[PDB]
Amino acid sequence: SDTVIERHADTAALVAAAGDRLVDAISSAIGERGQATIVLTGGGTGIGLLKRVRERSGEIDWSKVHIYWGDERFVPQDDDERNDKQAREALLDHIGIPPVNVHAMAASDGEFGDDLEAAAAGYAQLLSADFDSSVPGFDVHLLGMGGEGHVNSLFPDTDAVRETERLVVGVSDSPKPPPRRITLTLPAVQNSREVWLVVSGEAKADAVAAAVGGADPVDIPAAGAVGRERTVWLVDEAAAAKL
Ligand SMILES: [Cl-]
Ligand SMILES: [Cl-]
Ligand SMILES: [Cu+2]
Ligand SMILES: [Cu+2]
Ligand SMILES: [Cu+2]
Ligand SMILES: [Cu+2]
Ligand SMILES: [Cu+2]
Ligand SMILES: [Cu+2]
Ligand SMILES: [Cu+2]
Ligand SMILES: [Cu+2]
Ligand SMILES: [Cu+2]
Ligand SMILES: [Cu+2]
Ligand SMILES: [Cu+2]
Ligand SMILES: [Cu+2]
Ligand SMILES: [Cu+2]
Ligand SMILES: [Cu+2]
Ligand SMILES: [Cu+]
Repeated sequence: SDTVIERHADTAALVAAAGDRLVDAISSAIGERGQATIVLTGGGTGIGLLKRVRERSGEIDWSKVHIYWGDERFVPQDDDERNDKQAREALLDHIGIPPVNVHAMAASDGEFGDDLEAAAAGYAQLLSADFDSSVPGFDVHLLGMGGEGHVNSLFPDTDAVRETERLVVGVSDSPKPPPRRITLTLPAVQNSREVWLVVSGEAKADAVAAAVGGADPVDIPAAGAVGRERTVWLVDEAAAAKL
């Protein structure tokens, strides 16, 4: 699998570039296969790039695009900490995507109640359904990365990042609030044609260098975030400073 690193000046430049790249990737996938399956992420740059996509959203036939999430905060549906809510405000509420093409992870006041394990297994069955229909399962899985290398809600040195069988798990004790999350696991992330890590800032530079260096994914979860066709690091100068 090829690896691409593309370094831009600063956060604003990075987010603009990443949004442009995503519009191009979605168009390319629709051209080749008649549809596109994309996995969204949260965090500042993950949501910021979606705002840029919104600027060019007329270039895409959204009836042909399917949306998943790599992780989600297991909190009430209307909570500001929700990744799906933030994505809807940034992009999804502004485009002609059919609601049934959008596959949000469950909320804690949703159909599974506050049962985290059931909610994770619910999304896993949905991915099994996607994975029964397409190979690889995803065209592009977007990711942010924390300073310690975490991606989705897979934190270093945890049973979640160690998971090799299940596609989705619950995390009940995230070291970063909120404590409860639903997350795709590395086997699910790795069933993407491309995995894109969008990373800004000095505090991320050590983890970028360790992940690109080919670290063990348990120690640096981002090192296991690898696409079947390519892995793309979209970074700014500050985050690239140890390459
Ligand atoms: Cl609000
Ligand atoms: Cl339980
Ligand atoms: Cu640039
Ligand atoms: Cu600037
Ligand atoms: Cu472009
Ligand atoms: Cu409420
Ligand atoms: Cu809140
Ligand atoms: Cu809040
Ligand atoms: Cu708002
Ligand atoms: Cu709008
Ligand atoms: Cu359901
Ligand atoms: Cu349970
Ligand atoms: Cu995270
Ligand atoms: Cu254990
Ligand atoms: Cu350092
Ligand atoms: Cu410079
Ligand atoms: Cu869908």
